Amino acid sequence: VAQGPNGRALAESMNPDLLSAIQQHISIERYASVTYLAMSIWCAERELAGFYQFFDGEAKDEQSHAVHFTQYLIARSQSNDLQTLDAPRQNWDSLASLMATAFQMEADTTSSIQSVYALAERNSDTRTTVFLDPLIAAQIQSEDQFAYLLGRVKFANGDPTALLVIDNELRAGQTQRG
Amino acid sequence: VAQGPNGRALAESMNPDLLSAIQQHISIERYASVTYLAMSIWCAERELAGFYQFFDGEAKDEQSHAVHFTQYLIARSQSNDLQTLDAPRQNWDSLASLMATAFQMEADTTSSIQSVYALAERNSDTRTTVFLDPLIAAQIQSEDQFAYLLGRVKFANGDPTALLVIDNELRAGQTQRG
Amino acid sequence: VAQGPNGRALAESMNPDLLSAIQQHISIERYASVTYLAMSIWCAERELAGFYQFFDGEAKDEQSHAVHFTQYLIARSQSNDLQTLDAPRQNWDSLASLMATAFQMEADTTSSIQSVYALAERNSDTRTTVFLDPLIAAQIQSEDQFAYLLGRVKFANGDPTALLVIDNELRAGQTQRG
Amino acid sequence: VAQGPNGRALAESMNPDLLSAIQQHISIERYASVTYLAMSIWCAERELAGFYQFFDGEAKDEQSHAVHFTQYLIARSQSNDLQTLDAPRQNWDSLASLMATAFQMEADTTSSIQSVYALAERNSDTRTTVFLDPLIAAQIQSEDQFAYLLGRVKFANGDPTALLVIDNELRAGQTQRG
Ligand SMILES: [Cl-]
Ligand SMILES: [Cl-]
Ligand SMILES: [Cl-]
Ligand SMILES: [Cl-]
Ligand SMILES: [Fe+3]
Ligand SMILES: [Fe+3]
Ligand SMILES: [Fe+3]
Ligand SMILES: [Fe+3]
Ligand SMILES: [Fe+3]
Ligand SMILES: [Fe+3]
Ligand SMILES: [Fe+3]
Ligand SMILES: [Fe+3]
Repeated sequence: VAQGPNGRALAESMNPDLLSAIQQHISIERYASVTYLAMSIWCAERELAGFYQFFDGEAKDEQSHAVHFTQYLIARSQSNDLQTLDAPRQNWDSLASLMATAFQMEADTTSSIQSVYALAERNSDTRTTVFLDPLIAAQIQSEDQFAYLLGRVKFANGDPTALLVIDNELRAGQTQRG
Repeated sequence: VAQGPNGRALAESMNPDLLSAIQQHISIERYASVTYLAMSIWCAERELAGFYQFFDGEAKDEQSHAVHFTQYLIARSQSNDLQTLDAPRQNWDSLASLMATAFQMEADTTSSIQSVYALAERNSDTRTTVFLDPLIAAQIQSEDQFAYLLGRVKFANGDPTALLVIDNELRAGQTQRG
Repeated sequence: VAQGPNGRALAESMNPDLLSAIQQHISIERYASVTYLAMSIWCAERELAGFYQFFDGEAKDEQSHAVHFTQYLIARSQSNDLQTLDAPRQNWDSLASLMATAFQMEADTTSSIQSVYALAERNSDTRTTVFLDPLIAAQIQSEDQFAYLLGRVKFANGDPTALLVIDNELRAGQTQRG
Repeated sequence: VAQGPNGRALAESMNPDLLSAIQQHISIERYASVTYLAMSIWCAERELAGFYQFFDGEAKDEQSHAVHFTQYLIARSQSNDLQTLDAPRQNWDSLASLMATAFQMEADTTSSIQSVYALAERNSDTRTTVFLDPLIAAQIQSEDQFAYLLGRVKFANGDPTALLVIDNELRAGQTQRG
């Protein structure tokens, strides 16, 4: 029985480029987390309490996703390498603009997973593609959700009355098409 | 004991023109169903989740109505003839325009029943008029309901804020005058 | 942030051939639905009430599958295109022959998914393969189930007594090997 | 306030031909009742206990229908005239033949109602057509049910094994397509 790079018994070696890609992706999830925290603060600063609560939860969830990936590296007997985290964007001119950055951040998180997926397929790493499959499934739902929130906010067309209504929807937990 | 056209024991023969009218009406109900599906999709594409949920349910209900008619033909020992279904309308310029098509579709479904009813009366088919009576009753309620939804949407006069409020009413199941 | 063809924010563009393949597949599911409705009617016409109830449920389930696909196109910000639906087959010489068409219809539904799957893989659309994976899983179970029902009916070898026994199994919900 | 023929206050006079038709129809229901009793006995004599229980219940139900009509005449302030009841048919060569007489008896009961209905319409007696409407509705269900039982028995093609299976269905209360 061989030892993997993190010292645990090794079920199958992992290509170093794939390892690097996963470690990088963990940073993407952590960065999405602190981005959503920054968005939650921006909303709180403007009394958009429902949007604040929503993004506060998204920040915690994105962190959980990151930890989920660190557990996979542990399971694969690979080393983690927690990286420097950039500061998030913190200023937007409107809620519509914030929600556009949010949607983009969610789509970019999926693209990151997609590139890890493609690398695993090139390396015939079926453990990794299997591991990623439900995460892609969840990304589809999150993209659908953020397209919903963005589109609803854009429909409001900057009217504070409509934005207050949507804010109250979010506070109530009405955050998807259902 | 004689056999009816579908092979079952025949309680009373049905006029072929009336049979044809019922088979055609089944197509009308199936077409209303796929129309409401198309409307549900249009609403989902614009984040009008309450309207989406409403029309999703209406589509399933209209299909149930169609099946209800197929069961009557079985009960009358008559053949069904499930027909080619046209593609639904799928594009509208506004929710008000969609709701107008919806109201028209509901009124046209009733007119179809009315013409079957008149044919049955001409043929003294009391089983059929009795069978249709509660369906007309339900059509009155549906017409009242769709007049309510259409009128409420028109009252909104295209204001997104009012349309979001109505959308939330529909998501909550508030779909009639009550 | 770009807009997709259905107007929603676009997380990732979809190849038009893949879009066409999915829209076509939706028609396959809708056609399986109305086929199972026709089969339910054929069974009802011959007093095979358990088979009638079974196929009535299968028709509703196949429709749900179709709607499930329309929701995916919405989630991908792609347009739906609900198509003309052909009339189903409606005449069979025996229950064994009906069950053979049913099994074939189920296998053909899977083949349709398989061809969409292969197109998505050619286009590296991992959202779509992930979306399809559980549907293939369900198809395996449905194929196993329909092979069971077909084989059991063939074992009966046209004996009405055995077919009445199987009919009662189906009415009771005994529809799989378990 | 005028008195009706049975001595009660009269809300609206009834045409004597319509009265006679209703009194005659009551006899039809009473005759169906004793016919089903005779059928229940025939089945009991051949150990077809499920068919016996079914027809025993049908006999009681048909009597209830007759009494329901006597209550309508009372409500209309009209006299009842309970008539001589013919002896029922009591001999059949097979269960299939009995079930054919049963189906015919049910269809003939509906025809009787239909002729009363037509007379009421000729006389513009809307109370009577309204009164008859749910009874026609129930007749449709009974015709569907008896077509089911007859067809299932004919499918058995005289095989005692299949007839024992159907007998047990009836004992269990499985008497319709459902
Ligand atoms: Cl805004
Ligand atoms: Cl509008
Ligand atoms: Cl067969
Ligand atoms: Cl027999
Ligand atoms: Fe994430
Ligand atoms: Fe995310
Ligand atoms: Fe309808
Ligand atoms: Fe309708
Ligand atoms: Fe399906
Ligand atoms: Fe299927
Ligand atoms: Fe009766
Ligand atoms: Fe009866």
